[PDB]
Amino acid sequence: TFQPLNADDVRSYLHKAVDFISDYYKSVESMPVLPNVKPGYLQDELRASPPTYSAPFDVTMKELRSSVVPGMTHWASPNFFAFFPSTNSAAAIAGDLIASAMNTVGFTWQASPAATEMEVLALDWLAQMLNLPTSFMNRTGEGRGTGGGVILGTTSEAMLVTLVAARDAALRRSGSDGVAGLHRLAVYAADQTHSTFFKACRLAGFDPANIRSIPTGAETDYGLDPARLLEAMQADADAGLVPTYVCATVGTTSSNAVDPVGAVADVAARFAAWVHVDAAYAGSACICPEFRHHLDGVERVDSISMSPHKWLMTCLDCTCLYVRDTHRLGEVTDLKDMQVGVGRRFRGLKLWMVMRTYGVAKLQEHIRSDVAMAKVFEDLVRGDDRFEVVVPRNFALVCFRIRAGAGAAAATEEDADEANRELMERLNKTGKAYVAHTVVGGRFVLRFAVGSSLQEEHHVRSAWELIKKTTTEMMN
Amino acid sequence: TFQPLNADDVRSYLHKAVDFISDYYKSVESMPVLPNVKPGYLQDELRASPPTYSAPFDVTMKELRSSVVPGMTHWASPNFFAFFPSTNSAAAIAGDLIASAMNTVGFTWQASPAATEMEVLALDWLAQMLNLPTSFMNGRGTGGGVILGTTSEAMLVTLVAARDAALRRSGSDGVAGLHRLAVYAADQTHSTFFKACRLAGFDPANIRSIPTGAETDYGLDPARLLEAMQADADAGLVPTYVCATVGTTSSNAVDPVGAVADVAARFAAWVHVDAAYAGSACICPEFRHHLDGVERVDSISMSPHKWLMTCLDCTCLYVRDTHRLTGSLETNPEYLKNHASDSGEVTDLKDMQVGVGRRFRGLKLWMVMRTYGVAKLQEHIRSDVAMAKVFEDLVRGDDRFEVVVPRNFALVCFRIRAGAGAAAATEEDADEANRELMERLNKTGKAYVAHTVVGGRFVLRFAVGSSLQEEHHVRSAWELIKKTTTEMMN
Ligand SMILES: *Cc1c(COP(=O)(O)O)cnc(C)c1O
Ligand SMILES: *Cc1c(COP(=O)(O)O)cnc(C)c1O
Ligand SMILES: *NCCc1c[nH]c2ccc(O)cc12
Ligand SMILES: [Ca+2]
Ligand SMILES: [Ca+2]
Ligand SMILES: [Ca+2]
Ligand SMILES: [Ca+2]
Repeated sequence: TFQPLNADDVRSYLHKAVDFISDYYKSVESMPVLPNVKPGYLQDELRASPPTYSAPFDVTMKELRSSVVPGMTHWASPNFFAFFPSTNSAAAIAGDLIASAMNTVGFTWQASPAATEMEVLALDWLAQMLNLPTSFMNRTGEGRGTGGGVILGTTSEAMLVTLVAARDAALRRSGSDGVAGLHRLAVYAADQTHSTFFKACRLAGFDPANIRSIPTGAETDYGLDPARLLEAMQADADAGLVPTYVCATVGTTSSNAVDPVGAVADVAARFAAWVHVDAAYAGSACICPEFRHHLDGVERVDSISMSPHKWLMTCLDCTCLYVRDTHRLGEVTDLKDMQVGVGRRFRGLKLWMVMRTYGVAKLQEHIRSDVAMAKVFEDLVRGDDRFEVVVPRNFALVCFRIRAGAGAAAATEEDADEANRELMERLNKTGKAYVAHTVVGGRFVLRFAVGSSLQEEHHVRSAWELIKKTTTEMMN
Repeated sequence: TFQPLNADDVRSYLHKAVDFISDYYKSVESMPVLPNVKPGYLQDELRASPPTYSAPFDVTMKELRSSVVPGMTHWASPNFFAFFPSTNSAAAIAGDLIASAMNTVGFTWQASPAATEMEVLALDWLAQMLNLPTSFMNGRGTGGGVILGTTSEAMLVTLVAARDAALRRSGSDGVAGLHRLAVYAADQTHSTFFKACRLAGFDPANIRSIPTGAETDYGLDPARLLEAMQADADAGLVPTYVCATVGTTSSNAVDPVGAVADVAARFAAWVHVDAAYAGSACICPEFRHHLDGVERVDSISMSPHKWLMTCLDCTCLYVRDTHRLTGSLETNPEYLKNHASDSGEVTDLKDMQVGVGRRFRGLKLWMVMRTYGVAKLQEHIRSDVAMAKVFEDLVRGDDRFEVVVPRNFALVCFRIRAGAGAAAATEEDADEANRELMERLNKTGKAYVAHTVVGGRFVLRFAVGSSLQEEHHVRSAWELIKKTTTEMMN
């Protein structure tokens, strides 16, 4: 007689969750962003073993409020300025809640036609917003495109499955007896490409000796130099190796550098190498015409991925992978075989609800107002000669630091490094900011990632005042 | 001025979503389990392009109700009898909703301490319910766990760790020796395991699918696995990894975990146990013998999103040595560095998976266990098994049918017997009578049944346990099977 989905529990448990969410957003700014807990704190709060008997849902919610929430890093805080913000929206949450309750597994079209078609629809809609060519689309207005997409869990998964497909294609182009020729395949990316990409290369079985990290410098604002890429790919070809795959990044994690997509595709075309564009974060911006030039040349790459669960108001997980001309690998399906796992949840519903409820114009203004807030912060930094902006700001991420010579406590470039680390730790201890760092050209650098969903312009200005106040009392 | 998380919208959108969920559960039994739509219907109804302007959320919900629901296969229906049911609960739905709204990204402990510490706690609690050997749990232990999205990812990361250890110790020159590694699983192993082998770079010629037969109830014969591994070693290949399944997808065969581990230990091969479905039953003492020998395997995975009332995605991976996983999966990018990670006192769970980012999936799993407790979880397993037993004994009492294999859990395999009537004189005729019984059951909309092949024969699966499903739904399904069968005969 125990019914886990009985009508009363479903309504009252979900109403309590909704109440908690409302209160959480209303009060999250009043909490320290970074929690003041040490490793292991939780097992000293909660029971060591699962309970034998049931408890009222109120007990569970009270432990969430008393023991979970205080040990969280509040990504949702308007004062979260770290990594890339996980932007979100009421429609996305609603869509993921409905997907959880229907709880379908879409491993074939027949296993739920609406879920498969909605994911294809969501992908084709976003592709239009990005102005991707018809070669990346499943359905068009009146017919079929020549491409396809799939909604993956992470950008890493997108890299893996396109690495695997390029790997198997190059193994057969080079007359390999199964994987016997795998030790001749080489792969390439700038040194600013995410480290998870080189990990994906090793997971796919590429040889560590043949995984190339191409050095970048400040003379290209740390974007990949196509001449350096050609030099490396030509040297491998002349040495008997097979250039198999190049990853170009639009909007690197560290400093938001941009690889020149068209020029990278031209260089790789000399060797028939697969080209994948990783635009996990900055891809979202490319739904706006003034950012779409960053994807010029996408029509000549093999695949492209971006993550709505960063900068397009869709909660995790939601990474969109697009593949050109899928014939090289009436029915309506996504690229189901280009995932790690056959059967996972219905991720397309929330992406569609975001697009259907808010529309293109509001998504575009969401991007533009984040960029404008980032420009406000950048111009404030540029107005204080104790600081420097270390690279041009391309999107909504600013990299800045206390420069050497800003005070006696920042006399050398190594003293500036420790001053910037000290500033970051002091900001985080206030609870009114979460700032994290990177290293750019050998220098310790603070990142400032604008765009947390509750964040407004006055939050960014207030963070800048706090940075100024903290720096000033550091220089005594 | 556009604020997607404003308080008014957050409250009313979610209240409309809850009202929809309430209606859905109350009405889903009355819908046909399988939809009646053609491929491509959706973009016809919604449009080919996204809208430029905004719309009230009520319109989004109306398009959900009018265009999406009529095209769904209703996994939540009490009359869904295919694959394995995706059991769910109010607590798991509530946990996932809360996790979606907080929307933290727990790649490191520091990125959100509670997200990682509750996942560890939830894994430890489940390990206790399963009575896993303490070597799988975590101050000198090396065992530990990770929640992943899928069994496929769990197979992938353990295959990669096994591969890297085999290449290292067998003197491979980089990956030049990768074509010498071999892996083994019974032919009843889920096809995603063979796909994960191909993803990791194993040679298709070296991926061994061991035949099984009725002699072992289609479980892996350990003598035949030893034969296959010894032959490969004698030929200069390196036996690298063995996958044992407890509760196979097709007929719920169970591999002998202890004996398989003992065979593979002659070659120092990695042993992984896939208990995706049936692992949840092992929280009950009368089923826990199916995991005997697990103390000698390297890894085991199981999915609460099948039979433990936790909505997708939720798959738990346990290993006896996390260092063998993090050795292959860890990264150390500068922008992620923090003092807690440097101290060695935490495991950043990005180092236990393919990706960097990850949802707070521990919350829903902890909420299920915390709210319902072990005894209710146990009774949930037992009462599904008793419903399957009811259906199995009903099949056994009708001479026109056979139960094709012994029933270990809550899946019954059964068949219109050969020689049951005129439309099933020969076995080739039975194969077509069963395909027509299946397709007719599905056309009524009061059932969804899908088939399998057991020993060359067309077999219907009857997978009991959809969360809304009660015993009278199973008895009524049997009555519908008899009725359709009699009409077929004349
Ligand atoms: C966020 C980020 C990633 C992280 O990838 P996941 O596997 O989805 O966590 C990869 N690439 C870039 C450019 C990123 O900004
Ligand atoms: C259902 C099933 C699977 C499916 O794995 P996923 O990748 O999570 O879809 C794997 N193994 C077994 C035994 C199963 O029954
Ligand atoms: N390199 C970490 C930044 C990151 C990684 N994975 C993510 C998912 C979502 C998000 O907002 C940031 C992020
Ligand atoms: Ca048409
Ligand atoms: Ca904003
Ligand atoms: Ca470490
Ligand atoms: Ca039940």
